[PDB]
This record gives sequence, structure tokens and C-alpha cells, in this order.
Amino acid sequence: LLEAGVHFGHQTRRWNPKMKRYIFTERNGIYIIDLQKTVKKVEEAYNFTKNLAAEGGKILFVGTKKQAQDSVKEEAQRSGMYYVNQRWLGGTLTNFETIQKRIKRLKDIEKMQENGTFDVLPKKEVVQLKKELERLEKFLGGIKDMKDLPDALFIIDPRKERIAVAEARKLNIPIIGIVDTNCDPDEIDVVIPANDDAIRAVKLLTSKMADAILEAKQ
RNA sequence: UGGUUGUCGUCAGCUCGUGUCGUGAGAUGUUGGGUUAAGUCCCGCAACGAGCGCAACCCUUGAUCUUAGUUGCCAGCAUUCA
Repeated sequence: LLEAGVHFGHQTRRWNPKMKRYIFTERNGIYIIDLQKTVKKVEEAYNFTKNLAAEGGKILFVGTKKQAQDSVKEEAQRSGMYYVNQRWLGGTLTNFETIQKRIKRLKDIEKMQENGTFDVLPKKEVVQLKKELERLEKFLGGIKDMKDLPDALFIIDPRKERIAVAEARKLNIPIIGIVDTNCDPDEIDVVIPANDDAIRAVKLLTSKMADAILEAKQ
């Protein structure tokens, strides 16, 4: 935790005052997070995840900030989960049935590549379908398998993910968020007080969630 | 009066499903940054996708191939006014 710079929160000027129950002192116009709480928070979350994984849950890892794109992919894949690391599509869950059309289409344009319909009707048509396979292999690349609604989210910087958070909260699905000092901690069900704006920081905290999925898999 | 004629005939962009925002009328999608002859296309983006119109569909022509060689063709052979 001290290792990565988790403790190091954001600037003092642009903070959420609902956060100071996880803040421990400032330095150089920047709040610092009390890791003692994070210890006891990462705890509850590890438990929460593993209590959800063994039920038969699915977790979506939503981190489209530059610092958390690789982590979210790699860590979701490691724990055979889902993820969004490019853009959360307005209505991923609230309009899931429409996103289920594209989760189809994509797989079907992938089947056209397999069976052999890309040397039948070529010219404009196959260029079109490949460039459409790629739009769907950018945006729906991680929820590609997601069959039923995710049963919890793992959001990173829930201020960038305002739109993810509000879909989750609409459908009464919990949200395990890595919250900074500039984040409303009431939206998030399982808060994890940490820096989200460092790559090492995220990469550590993301790992432990996927660890709890793999610990119930064993 | 029917019907048929002249005469404002391309000239402009319109919408939907689901989702979301709004008490609501509404909004978004379809305001953004480029780009195109364009009602174009790509990137965006709380939207994700689609429809209509446009264009196409029908007819004609430019290249080629396959099938069909007769009453059409004669290159290469016999004839010859042909």
C-alpha cells in the first residue's frame, strides 16, 4: 500500500468532504489516505468478492482511465471475468438487450470469417464487415461473453465512470470502487480508499479482487 | 362534373425501437471535430441500433466469358459474278 503510492490522494482544493473519514493529514497541497482503513477495506472487499464469486457471481471491471486500461483487462482475464477499458457504452446494463444484439452481431461476423463467407461476396462488403468486426472488437471486446447482467461492478475512478455508476445504481447492483479523495463514497457499496491516478496503485488493488475470484475457484 | 391536359417537380432531410435525462411540454440519438458532390463517411459522445427518403430497383450502351451456330460468319481449304 505504501509501496505503490496508494496513500497519496488528490489535491486539497478539489476534494470531496465526505472523504475525510478515510483521509490522514495533507502534504504539499495534496491529501494523504490513512492506509490503516484501506487495510480494513481491501479486507472487506476481498471477502465481499469471494462471498459473491462462490454464489456464482460475475464481476465487471470498468476502468477506461489511461492508468487502469491494462490492469482491468489483464486482471479480469486472469480471473475469467468481464471488462470495459475503452468506453463504457451508455446502456451496457440498462439497455443490455440492445448490447446483446451487438454481442451477437460481432460473434456472427467472426463466424463469417471462420465458415468462409469472406471469399463469397467480397469487394465493399467484406471490408465493411471486417471494419465492423473491429469497431465491435474495440468497444464490446471484454463483455463479449457476458450472458446475464453482472452481479457486481469493479469501477476505477468513479468520477470518470459516472455513467457506469448510475447504470449499476439504477439496477441495484453493488459497486466495489477504488475511490480517491475526490469521490462521493456513498454511491459505491464497497469503498476502497486509494489513489486511482497511479498505475502501480490500481494494478495492486485490481490484482486482489481477481485473487479472491481465483481463491474461490480453488 | 368525371377524366385528361398545361403549370412551383429536387430543389431541402425527416423519423423509430430500446435506453437515458426532464414534474412536464420536451431532449438525446440526429448539438461535437473533421471530411464529402451529398440528406457523405470516419472519429467522437447517454446512448446503442435501425427505418424512410437519396441511391437502387426496370430499359439502353462500353469490356469479357459461357451456352447457341442458322436463314448470320469465311480466318484457314475447293469454287467465284458472288
